[PDB]
Amino acid sequence: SLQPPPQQLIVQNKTIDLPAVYQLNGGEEANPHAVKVLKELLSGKQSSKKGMLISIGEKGDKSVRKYSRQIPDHKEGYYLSVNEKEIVLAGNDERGTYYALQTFAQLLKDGKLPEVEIKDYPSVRYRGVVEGFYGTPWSHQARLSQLKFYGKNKMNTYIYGPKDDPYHSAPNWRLPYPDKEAAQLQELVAVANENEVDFVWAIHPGQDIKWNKEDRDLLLAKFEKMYQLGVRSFAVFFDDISGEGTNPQKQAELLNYIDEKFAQVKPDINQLVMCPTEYNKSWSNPNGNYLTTLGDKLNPSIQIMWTGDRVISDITRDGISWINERIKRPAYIWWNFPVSDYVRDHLLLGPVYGNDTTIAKEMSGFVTNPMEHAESSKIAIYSVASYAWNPAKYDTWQTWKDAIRTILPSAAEELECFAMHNSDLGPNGHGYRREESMDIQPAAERFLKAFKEGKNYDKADFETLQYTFERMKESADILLMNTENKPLIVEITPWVHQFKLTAEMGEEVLKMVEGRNESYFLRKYNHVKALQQQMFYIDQTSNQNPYQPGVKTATRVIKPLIDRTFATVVKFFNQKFNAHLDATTDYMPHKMISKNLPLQVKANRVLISPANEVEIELDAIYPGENIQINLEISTDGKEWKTVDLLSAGLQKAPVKFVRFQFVLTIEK
Ligand SMILES: CCCCNC1=N[C@@H]2[C@@H](O)[C@H](O)[C@@H](CO)O[C@@H]2S1
Repeated sequence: SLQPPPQQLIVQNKTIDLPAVYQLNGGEEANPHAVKVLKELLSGKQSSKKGMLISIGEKGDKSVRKYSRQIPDHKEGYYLSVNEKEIVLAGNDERGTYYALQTFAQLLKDGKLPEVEIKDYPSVRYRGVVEGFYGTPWSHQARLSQLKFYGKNKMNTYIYGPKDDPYHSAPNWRLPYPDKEAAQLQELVAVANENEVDFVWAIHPGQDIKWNKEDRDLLLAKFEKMYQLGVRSFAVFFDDISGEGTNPQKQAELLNYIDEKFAQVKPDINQLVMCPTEYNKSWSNPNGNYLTTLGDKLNPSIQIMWTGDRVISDITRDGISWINERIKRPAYIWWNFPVSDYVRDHLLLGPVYGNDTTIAKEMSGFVTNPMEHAESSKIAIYSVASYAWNPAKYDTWQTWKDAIRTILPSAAEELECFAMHNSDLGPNGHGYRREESMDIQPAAERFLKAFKEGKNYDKADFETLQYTFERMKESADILLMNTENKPLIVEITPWVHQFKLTAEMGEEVLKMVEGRNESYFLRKYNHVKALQQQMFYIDQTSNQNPYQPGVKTATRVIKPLIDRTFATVVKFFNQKFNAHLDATTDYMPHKMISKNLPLQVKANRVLISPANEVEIELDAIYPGENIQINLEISTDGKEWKTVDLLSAGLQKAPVKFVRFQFVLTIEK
């Protein structure tokens, strides 16, 4: 499965052996990065004057003058041919030759090659990744791995813009990088060049920029330093800011000044990109004129980025038509998937879909904003690379499977199982959701409806659920020990542990359904409760970021199935035996009475779940920080003390009981 799929392909039912003796034509004049890849593939074979001909070079070179009319006349295009007599690897330009060898490398299976003719080129000019998220920036080693991945998948753009890099954003965008960071960026630029990737260094000055000479000069001086480090593409971001920095005329004047005094003055600057303040249709104000001002004033060679109809959205024909008409040029898409920085307790490992496949001519570029988990993001990155190169032939599911098999060939089926059930975002303020667990959701829905109603569930549905949990356990345990992509496994391990616990819980709940005698049922009930406690422990000790701490997995279909099945069968047990087993589905060490709203623990906070439509007792005495609501305290539940106020400080007073958003913060 060639990825990305080439524009034009003709295969014959004949196989050629990678010649033991070959004659290289054009190795001295072709793209060195391409030649280097080719010599690596021919490492065990000898190069004599006889033997199979191998012609590599760019259009205009002597080596490929024969095939000049076969080479597509598109940037980054190439012509590739293999037959029993000769191999041709001919780019329309140097990057095309490199892309011919990236395809050539996929065709080489077991030392054999298919007899094939290929004419290929990208439908979208700029394709790649923007490290543009909030959270821990990708490590240096992660970024190096990313750049080699991009070259392999014909992504030619990497836009560096981590929101939390202090030399990228306010206020220290004015300061040059220290020497250590600068040397790293220098290495990144070189590795990008060797993999045929434009390294675009972005700056995010909007929150405190002054529209004066001083800050203009500092931004240009910063761009000059980055240029001395090797950077040849630049971006200015005005996203997620307030104040004077949002002025579209001033933004356009600044970008045009950079364009005329820097971008066009250097000999060798490629991309110049900006992000507007109103960067999706819903944030555009029809009472004003922001987008048409940038469209008219900004020099036309400058790119303008866009996320679609909403902050998080997929690109439609009507949507891109809407923006293009206003910015007077094809939008450069910033696609906010798989970025998870607003649902940080979820991994987003599902397929890439939703974007119209017929609108390649309507966009200048297409980049994905990924997760702070770099390796995990390669599933979506690989798929975007395929979509962007050949959208007409974009195959969502086959590309997702191909990505997984490329990233983790030693355990591809196990990663597919995990990713299949780790793709929805859960409820969130952007309203963006993805499908998850589609394969088993019909059997889960049938089983639960029947069980709740007292009707016989279908045996096949019960067995599908049993199979699912068994496979999840297998997949979790195999993934934990996989050593082929250790950085990937480091990233996902907390979710893999939670995933296994979910599967164990689901198995034990199904045995309660199979429930044969009272003592067996009780053992399973006690086991389930302990597993709930273990999932709480992981949720409280892993991924403790300040915004969405913890680890959630299989949230769309499976955890609701298990929670609801457990609650139902415990109700049935209590009815049958006149018992009073607790049917709560998530462990909570603290207690609340009055509401069935569950309490939640997040970091050092104890909170009542908000709802759409009271006494808290903690498991110990803690020093109190504050209580926030949108009021009495005690340590023994007998002697109380009132607190005035919504908000109220506790001043480290001992707290075990509270009585009256509803959140208590305590010291730890
Ligand atoms: C139009 C291109 C700029 C879009 N910029 C965005 N900035 C924020 C990003 O840093 C976040 O990662 C993204 C997802 O939360 O939301 C918005 S989208």
